[PDB]
Amino acid sequence: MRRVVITGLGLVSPLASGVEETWKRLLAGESGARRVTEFEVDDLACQIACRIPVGDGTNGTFNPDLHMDPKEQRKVDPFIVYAVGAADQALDDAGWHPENDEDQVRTGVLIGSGIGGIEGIVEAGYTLRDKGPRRISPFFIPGRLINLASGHVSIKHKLRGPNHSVVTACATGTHAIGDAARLIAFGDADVMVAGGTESPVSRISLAGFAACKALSTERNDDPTAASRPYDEDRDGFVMGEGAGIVVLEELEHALARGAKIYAEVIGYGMSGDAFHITAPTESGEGAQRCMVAALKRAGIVPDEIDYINAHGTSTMADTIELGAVERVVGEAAAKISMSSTKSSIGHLLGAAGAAEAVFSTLAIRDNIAPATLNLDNPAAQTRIDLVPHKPRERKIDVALSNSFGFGGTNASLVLRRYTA
Amino acid sequence: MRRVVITGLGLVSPLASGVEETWKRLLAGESGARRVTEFEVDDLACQIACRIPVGDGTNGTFNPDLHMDPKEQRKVDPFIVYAVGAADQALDDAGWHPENDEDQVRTGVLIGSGIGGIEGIVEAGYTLRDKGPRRISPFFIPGRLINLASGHVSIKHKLRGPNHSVVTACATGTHAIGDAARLIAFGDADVMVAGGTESPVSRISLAGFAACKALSTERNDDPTAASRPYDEDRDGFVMGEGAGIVVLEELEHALARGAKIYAEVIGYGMSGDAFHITAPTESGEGAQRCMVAALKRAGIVPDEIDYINAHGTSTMADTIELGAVERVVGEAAAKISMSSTKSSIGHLLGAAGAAEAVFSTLAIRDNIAPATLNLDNPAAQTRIDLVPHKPRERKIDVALSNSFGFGGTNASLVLRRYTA
Repeated sequence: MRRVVITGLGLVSPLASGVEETWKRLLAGESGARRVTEFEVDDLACQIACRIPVGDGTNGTFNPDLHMDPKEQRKVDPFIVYAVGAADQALDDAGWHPENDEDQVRTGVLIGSGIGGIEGIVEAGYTLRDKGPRRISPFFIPGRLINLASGHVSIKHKLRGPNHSVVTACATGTHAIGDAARLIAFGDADVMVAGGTESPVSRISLAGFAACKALSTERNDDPTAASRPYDEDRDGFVMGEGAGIVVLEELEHALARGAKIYAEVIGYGMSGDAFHITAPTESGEGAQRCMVAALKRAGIVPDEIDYINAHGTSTMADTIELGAVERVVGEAAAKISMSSTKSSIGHLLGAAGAAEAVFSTLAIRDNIAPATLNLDNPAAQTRIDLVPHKPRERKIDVALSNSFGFGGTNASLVLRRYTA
Repeated sequence: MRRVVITGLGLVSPLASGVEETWKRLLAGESGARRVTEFEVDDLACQIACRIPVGDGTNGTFNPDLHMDPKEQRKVDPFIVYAVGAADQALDDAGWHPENDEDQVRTGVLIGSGIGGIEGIVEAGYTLRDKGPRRISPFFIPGRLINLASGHVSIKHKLRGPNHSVVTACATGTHAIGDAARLIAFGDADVMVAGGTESPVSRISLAGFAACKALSTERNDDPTAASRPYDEDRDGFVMGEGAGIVVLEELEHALARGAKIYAEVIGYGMSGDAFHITAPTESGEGAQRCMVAALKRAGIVPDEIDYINAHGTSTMADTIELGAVERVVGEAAAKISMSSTKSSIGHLLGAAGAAEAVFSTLAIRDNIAPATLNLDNPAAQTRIDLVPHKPRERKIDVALSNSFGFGGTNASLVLRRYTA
């Protein structure tokens, strides 16, 4: 089994396009939450979302034209464009652009999404009913398939290794990264472009998530205060959009070319709640077993954990997760920092785990735990440092990142500073 | 690394609900293809599909009421129902129904789908526009998420191990089984319920695949002749629906409890074409590398392959895969039988690999290669035995199953008779 390190980062987020710019804004306490203006929301229970700032590419804005010609953008749903953007950044960061046969066939891609092209499916549904089948675009199917994010990235960068994709709701980005690391550890690839992408800010998606009572509805006129993980007055998640990507690389491969190393992927755990289609198990036992499995894989004990990037969606379940984490870490609780960056950028669904893996990696690099914004009145008493309001500078060598999705699908990743 | 065996099978197919009943009809030369009658098709380029025979559960019919209450069936898209039915069958066959804590936490589920709930998403889109957002069902989101097939199966059978899902178009079923076998090998689970499910026979799906010129269009008045892999007169694939499930089990676990053992999962390979969103590479080089990787993992040479269950969708690509197989197997070509069972049940998209893994397993059990129906005039001359028209009894100890999907995503599985 080979060791796997992170050698590139990419991020298209509700704060910025770009890793350093998102991170700077995150740490400064900026929020991506705002009123949705791009489509009708006056009749929706939830009128807010965390949206990518679109522009010419300067000042941290996202210019999709820098990654895909506008004619090509019109053929796909936004989740594909976000993945290409973040993948471009990550490969640039890694200094990895496979040109010879060996480098191409040993580099793959594994990018997941939770819901994929729901928006474009609804639009094509209208074309079908209104205008008829001969008006359906030849690009309808490929531009809406979840695995075509991997597809577009592979084609653009000549990545001929394993081409794969996962779909596990809120856990997607975390499974994608764990699975890509295993592909490298087991010898199927030497480099993987891995992560998650989502474009869930659409009328049908906001309506659908409101219907199952998942979304914040009481702060439509104060959107930056809406996402408030662990707070007494939390009322549901705030949807976000974008993509997180990491370049993963076998350790010897990285050292032999002198690639800068951000951190090492050392653990990965998975479990199932087997409880309910949308509700978390009341006891948190599934989350607990997931974390335990990841730590066992990593060969570490709770005394070695510094930072936890929570699932922490700003729902009633935040406290169940907190309870499960407390049981896992025991007496180490008082020296661990745990925060939810969903307080800042909302819930990116299938991309959440990938964005949060990037943030967990930067927390190690910079020895700083991101804040939980809006934590005015914690719902529970805990010894864990929930990093309320402002980031905390502290030693961080080991980060744990949790994702617990619809259907009872749980995944955790353990990252550690690379020393030797 | 632990060894992994197949200890249960389940199948809901266009020939029958049931493994043995599907297999019997398959070997008898029956076709699932018929003119679509459940919705409007007369304005579509393709008017045919391979559909599950629905009924009371007798005579090989599918009775969803045996697997899910009618009130629950109407809360999900059909792909979830088909997965529950095939998983029910596979667990009954394996005699595995976890009741104690250990058995529950050590059994997981990994069921994939290529397109999931496209049909119900279109319907909710109509509800949204016509009736308004307050009339969107609370079940709209969970009933349409691809990972909720794993979710429902986990909930029904108390499966608390890894709960996971993959989405790789035509490759989905093969990746799902390969990845579930790795979860066992690596120690994340001792038992996995694994496979693929698809419900792509709808107006939106038929219109979408016709728009990208993927479907057969010239044989709407002779549906059973339309799917004709490798034949000179092929003109695109025939859509099918259903689910295939295998119970995978660590070898010593299977042996200790007296489990039946159908075969062993010995190899798994992946690659990416990096060529085009839907078109196959002219060279077949990605398909070649995928098979070579699978055989390397399995530790076998091509002379040891007996049967190949082809991707073989009845498209222009058929001859490219055939060329890639010839280059992989060299002088063994004259010994090997390769057939496409898509000739009989059409293309189950994300369930195709799972159904075809079940067929590859039974080809080993019964020492018989399924036919390629409709192979009147092969499009190329090859030493490979394409098993035209009628199945062929022969020694089958090793089966290779290929899946080469949209986006250039490739996966292969190698199965071998279990000796010791």
